[PDB]
Amino acid sequence: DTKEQRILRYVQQHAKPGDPQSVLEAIDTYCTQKEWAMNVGDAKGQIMDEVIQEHNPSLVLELGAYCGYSAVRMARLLSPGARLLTMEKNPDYAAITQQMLNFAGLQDKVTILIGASQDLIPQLKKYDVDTLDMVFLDHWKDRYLPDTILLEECGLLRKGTVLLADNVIVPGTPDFLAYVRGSSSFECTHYSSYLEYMKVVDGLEKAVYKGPS
Ligand SMILES: [Cl-]
Ligand SMILES: [Cl-]
Ligand code: NA
Repeated sequence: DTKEQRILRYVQQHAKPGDPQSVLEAIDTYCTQKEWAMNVGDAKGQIMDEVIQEHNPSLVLELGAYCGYSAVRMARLLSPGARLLTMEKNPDYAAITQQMLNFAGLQDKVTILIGASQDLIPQLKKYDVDTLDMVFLDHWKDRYLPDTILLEECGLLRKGTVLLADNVIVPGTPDFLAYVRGSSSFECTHYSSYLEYMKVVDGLEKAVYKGPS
């Protein structure tokens, strides 16, 4: 059985149905235990929460999902009428994410889109998306830059749209950080989470779009 299947089984066995906090804790506990991800709730979850609270988005796009942790984390904060779109190419991960949201009682806040972002971002207009208020870029860091370009080119960003990208500790290729920092179209903030230690545990980049030039 896959890691993601085992994460779901553990939630099913230990978390309280319809309780997002219990789901998040159960995922966090099991992953920290297995040394798969260290205290995601403190390293990335709190930054996710504060960005969402700071900008109060009505429409969020999540690019990338694995076991549904991030989708639950975000959907649990959205106000009535606010919605999360979660786009993921791998149907197994999308299926776990769906079941995790069902278990948490958050399925009515989320639309899961299964497919490649190159195919689906240009079709977001068909989901009644004019522009996005926030984008969370997760897991597949080599997609961050090309996905950002596609969002720009499809007119899905407006002045004030917030991009938040996870796991940007080291430069990679394609280099998302160099693009958003270099461009005068994005105002950027870097977050480094150390937890109680001296070494970075997770790094995130917030890039706020200044509007089309
Ligand atoms: Cl905040
Ligand atoms: Cl996830
Ligand atoms: Na910039």
